[PDB]
Amino acid sequence: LLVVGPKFIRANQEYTLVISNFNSQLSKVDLLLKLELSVLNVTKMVDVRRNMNRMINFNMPEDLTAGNYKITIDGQRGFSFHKEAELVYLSKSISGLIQVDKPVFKPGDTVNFRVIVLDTELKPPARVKSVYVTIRDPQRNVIRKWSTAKLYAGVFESDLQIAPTPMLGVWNISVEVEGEELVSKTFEVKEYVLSTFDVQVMPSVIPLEEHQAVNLTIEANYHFGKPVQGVAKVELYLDDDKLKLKKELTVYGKGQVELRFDNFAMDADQQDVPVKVSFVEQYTNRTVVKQSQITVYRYAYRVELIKESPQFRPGLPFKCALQFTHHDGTPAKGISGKVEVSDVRFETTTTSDNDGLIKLELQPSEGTEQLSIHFNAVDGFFFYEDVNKVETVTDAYIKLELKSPIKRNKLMRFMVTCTERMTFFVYYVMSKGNIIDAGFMRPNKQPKYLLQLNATEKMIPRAKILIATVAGRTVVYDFADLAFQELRNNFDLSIDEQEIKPGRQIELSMSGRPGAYVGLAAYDKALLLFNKNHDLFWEDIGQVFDGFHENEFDIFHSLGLFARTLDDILFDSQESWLWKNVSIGRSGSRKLIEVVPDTTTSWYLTGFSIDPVYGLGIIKKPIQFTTVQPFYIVENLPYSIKRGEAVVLQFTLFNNLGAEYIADVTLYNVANQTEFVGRPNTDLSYTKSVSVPPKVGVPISFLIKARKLGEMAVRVKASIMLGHETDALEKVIRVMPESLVQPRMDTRFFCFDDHKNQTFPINLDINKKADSGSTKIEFRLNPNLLTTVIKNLDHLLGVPTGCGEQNMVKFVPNILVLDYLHAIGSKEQHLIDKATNLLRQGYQNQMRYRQTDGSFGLWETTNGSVFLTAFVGTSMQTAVKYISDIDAAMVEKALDWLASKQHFSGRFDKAGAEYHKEMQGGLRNGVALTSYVLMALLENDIAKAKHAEVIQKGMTYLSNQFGSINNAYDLSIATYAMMLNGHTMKEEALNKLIDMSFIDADKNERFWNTTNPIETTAYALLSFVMAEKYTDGIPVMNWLVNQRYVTGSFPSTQDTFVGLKALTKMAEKISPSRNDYTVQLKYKKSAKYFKINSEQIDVENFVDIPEDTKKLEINVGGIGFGLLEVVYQFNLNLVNFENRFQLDLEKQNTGSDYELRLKVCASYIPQLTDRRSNMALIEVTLPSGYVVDRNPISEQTKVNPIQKTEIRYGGTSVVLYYDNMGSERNCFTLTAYRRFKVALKRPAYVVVYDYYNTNLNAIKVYEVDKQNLCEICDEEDCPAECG
Ligand SMILES: *[C@@H]1O[C@H](CO)[C@@H](O[C@@H]2O[C@H](CO)[C@@H](O)[C@H](O)[C@H]2NC(C)=O)[C@H](O)[C@H]1NC(C)=O
Ligand SMILES: *[C@@H]1O[C@H](CO)[C@@H](O)[C@H](O)[C@H]1NC(C)=O
Ligand SMILES: *[C@@H]1O[C@H](CO)[C@@H](O)[C@H](O)[C@H]1NC(C)=O
Ligand SMILES: *[C@@H]1O[C@H](CO)[C@@H](O)[C@H](O)[C@H]1NC(C)=O
Ligand code: NA
Ligand code: NA
Ligand code: NA
Repeated sequence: LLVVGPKFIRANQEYTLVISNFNSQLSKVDLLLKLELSVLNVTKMVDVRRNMNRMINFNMPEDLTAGNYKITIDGQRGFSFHKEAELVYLSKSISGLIQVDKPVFKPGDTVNFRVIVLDTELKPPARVKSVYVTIRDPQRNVIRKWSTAKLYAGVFESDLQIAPTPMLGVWNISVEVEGEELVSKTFEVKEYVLSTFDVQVMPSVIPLEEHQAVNLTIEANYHFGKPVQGVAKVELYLDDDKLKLKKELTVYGKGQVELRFDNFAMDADQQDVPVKVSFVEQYTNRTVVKQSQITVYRYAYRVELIKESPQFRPGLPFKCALQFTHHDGTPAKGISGKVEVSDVRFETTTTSDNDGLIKLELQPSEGTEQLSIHFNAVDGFFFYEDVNKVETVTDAYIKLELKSPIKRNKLMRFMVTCTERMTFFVYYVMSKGNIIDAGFMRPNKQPKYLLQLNATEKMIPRAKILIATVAGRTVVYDFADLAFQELRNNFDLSIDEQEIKPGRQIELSMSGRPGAYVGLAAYDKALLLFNKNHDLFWEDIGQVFDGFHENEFDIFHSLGLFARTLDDILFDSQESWLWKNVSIGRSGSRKLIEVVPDTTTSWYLTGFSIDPVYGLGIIKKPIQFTTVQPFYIVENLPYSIKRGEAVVLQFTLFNNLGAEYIADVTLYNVANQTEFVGRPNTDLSYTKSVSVPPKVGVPISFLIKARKLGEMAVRVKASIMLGHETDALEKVIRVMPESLVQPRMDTRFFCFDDHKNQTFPINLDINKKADSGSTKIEFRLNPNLLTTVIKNLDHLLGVPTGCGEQNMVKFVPNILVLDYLHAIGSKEQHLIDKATNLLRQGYQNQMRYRQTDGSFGLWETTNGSVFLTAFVGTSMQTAVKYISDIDAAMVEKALDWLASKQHFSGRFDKAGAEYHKEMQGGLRNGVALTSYVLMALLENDIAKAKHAEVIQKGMTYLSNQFGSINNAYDLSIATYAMMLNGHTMKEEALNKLIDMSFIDADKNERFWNTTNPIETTAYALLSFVMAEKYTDGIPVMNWLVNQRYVTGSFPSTQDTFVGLKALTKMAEKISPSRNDYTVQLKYKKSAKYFKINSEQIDVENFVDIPEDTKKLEINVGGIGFGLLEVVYQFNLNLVNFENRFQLDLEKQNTGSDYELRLKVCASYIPQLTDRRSNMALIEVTLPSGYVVDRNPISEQTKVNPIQKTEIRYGGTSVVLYYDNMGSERNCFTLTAYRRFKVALKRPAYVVVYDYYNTNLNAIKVYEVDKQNLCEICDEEDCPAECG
């Protein structure tokens, strides 16, 4: 008995079981058919006659939920039979696919993805108009939602920008239909900081015994792609002889090495020789070891026998071919020899054809027992394989062959061929996972049978057909697709039959259905290599085109069904390129034309098509080709250097042509930036030549000095055959001063209602110590507080910001900008877009600090902070105005956490580490923090409404504490909260705050002198604004405006958030409707003129560079608002200093000139009640040419752990973060390597400072063993004073 039914069950589809009775004992067989959570309970007493099959239909009830489903077939009466099958229920009629342009992404880049939705017919579902797609990070935060993502021909396409500092790990693209997951796909985001490199070792030509040698390509690269320089020790082991061949060579990224054998004579046609390569990186001595087995071959080709079927049929023709291939898998053409099969007296002397085949049609007589296929070539090569005859028990097969094409209402014709003379065989045809038709066929003891079937409409547009019989005591089958070509998407993609060449263009040719959507994608196998262990898109898409998917291929599994039979019967057995979508257009074809990227790599090109009617069309296999750059140059530069330092700029050349060529490398002196040591400053370029053999990196370098601070352009051109082949690069080195220059900005504003003339004099000479070189100074006119801010929105501070609080510079300022230019109703679209986009990036970024709590902490993982949770939570709520990507539930969770932290009395205490003493401290009854939390909730209407209880209790607390609030910081916040709340005590609170204010009468300044004067003065200004005290507010603004950092922000984080809010609020209310003024800048002997006449000025520069002068005169005349700024760029000497910190450095003895181990110890100097600092950072600066490795920090003290290590400026600077410091000694050791040759180097330094009060800091200088200029140069450019 043979029982075949579908394996998958649906809500309405008729389930058709087929039972075939080929048993010749009885005349009929009787069967019980149980089909059974307890939702289905259908049974049928069924009769099946001999030499026939029955088809039993089952109506599936509409209300079928998920559960456990079974089918049971029991032989009733005098016939034992028990068979059983698991039946998988399917909820949906549709299937989903996600295509991602890359498997791994880096911090910078964009994820592009497409969501494919096809129904059972493999076409866009008519019902499904849109989908729900959500992307979340490695910790499941929702970063991007598309609630209603429209399908266009079944496809939805979109992208996500990855943040500069994103969550590393596995991200999830999730697709949902009607609130149920249809498809999920992951992708990785990884860091390039994998400074470890990988070594490749492969033969450069395939080794033949006759060569008596092995030629090897050794290749060493970092993951990003840059070549590594080192020394490679190559060993090759001959163990039969106890031999060991050794060679060493310097490898500049890529090298060749020939190892010569002695009397090498293999016992077989093949021998594996083990090779070991130790690659020692240049200065670091980082060693990577790579091993492989290298096969030496006697012949340049191999033969295998490819047979039409594993065994032959005694009287019938037998088709096979001798397949010749080279040892790289490619066809080997023109290989000649003599084939002979003596059993049949067959013989032919011929050569392998263009496909590498020698085709054979042999003819065994029934007599013939086996076929001995001999091949002998004059080179001594021989190949023999025996073919045996078919043995019914193990060898029997049945095959299916389509004899006519397949059309709508026509007969389909098949030749069924079996090894056995058939008394029966069975067919089944299934479409959309159900058996549509089946038959019991009775050949009259015949090996061949012409099967004919009418194509029915339920078979349209795609069906398949299974045939099966019993031979011996095993079930043999075959199958075929039934693809109706007239109803198909006949999609095809092809590439022009030529060498595809980097930089040049190529033409893509494609054909299909006129309307059809086409999705294209190309991946380099380098990106596929590292992670092919996960699910490829092309395998997914190609599978769905066919059927279903460990162990071995089960045809029934894949066809969507199960088989069962008698117990004793067996069954037989680095940017994305060509991410384009297009349409096929009028003629049924399109030709897309594209530029091939300038890179050496191998491509995997893919294309699919979906037609709204004809559905899914796919290409057979992916298109493959390689692009090989003839010639290129790779740079290897330090991130930064300093003026006066002699630096070697090292490059490496690569030649991929067939011969050795002299390369000419030119380094340019761009805008007087570059001195070439040993030649005049007037020279604009320097050219050196070097020979470059094929496939061997050769180094080239230039000894230079930098003339100018800033960005040095590194402009190089290289060529080989009189310029028939060139490469160029445009790169950057940062030239820096000795001391981290600390810019001062003096600013004065004017706000003219009526036509006014005013003359502002400015003295400059408060600007020198012992050495200042020559401080450089610039005047700036700005129409708005936000012009420089908006300009600098991504880089507002000159201080690191890697902590939860600090990280809000990438978020809050964007809100300030947006909600200011909304209040003024600005139409400057570019500006709004910019702040909007960065706000989005900032959300992604802030999420790093969300805790399991639902709270926000100072570090990626730490106890939540009530300050931070109030700060972030409310700030995000505000941000819902401008971006839709904010997770509301996530915000609610944060604010609930915050609300639960409140005390019965209404008071808030700190939680987690104390990084900001003045805010978090509980030395003044918790007024600051309580006031802040209330303030933050008060600023947002939605939060106000949803946490009325917290505000009420909070305001009661303040009301109780008011008489004791003696600290201007606390009072300024409490007052502002009261103003927002309209608390009866607001007028009283503000009067008190005013009473504590200070004055500078000479400058018309009002401010508050606390240890954080910017914050408290800013909070006071908000209250002034809220109380409409505009005239008394200008002296306050006068002061604040003048504490601003060069970018328009304030030098620090909270200073910036409160400060800009306050300035911006005050600005909106005091500045005229229109700006119409003239500014005359008079200095020494000159006069510069500026005119501002628009109000919608904002993206406007009015920079100017005063020279080394003493005085300055600014005459303003007209109407409007403006900022008059002077910027100083001091160049103070680099000197040891300490104020309230102790910092000691010591260099440890490494025993290598190329390694620096710097021991750092810092501690705070406690005084009176001030025992610990705020959050403290250490920055370590390196000498020019040094780089830190992967984990540069060791021997950390444990008392007070480093909470964060950040490596920046190409491993040139290391920032370490602490919650705070006291008198404990916080030490660590930093390891760095000398990576670049630099002479006459300037000293480096280490800093420690209190983040929220940078006046408290220490700085210590250090020097590394000074390299000599005479060691640094190559003999050509070594100057006069050397030798
Ligand atoms: C690439 O596919 C996109 C859809 O992902 C096509 O853009 C759509 O074009 C149709 C025109 O019928 C509009 O109704 C949609 O609004 C467009 N969608 C979006 C979001 O752009 C686009 O035409 C395709 N590209 C080409 C040139 O063939
Ligand atoms: C991706 O999303 C779905 C549902 O959210 C889930 O099945 C799957 O586990 C997720 N993948 C990962 C890596 O968490
Ligand atoms: C092995 O390398 C050397 C140096 O390139 C070359 O001359 C020799 O021909 C190579 N062997 C083969 C068989 O290519
Ligand atoms: C690496 O080895 C070289 C050569 O032996 C030596 O000069 C150098 O000191 C070593 N570097 C380190 C980091 O130990
Ligand atoms: Na806190
Ligand atoms: Na001042
Ligand atoms: Na030096």
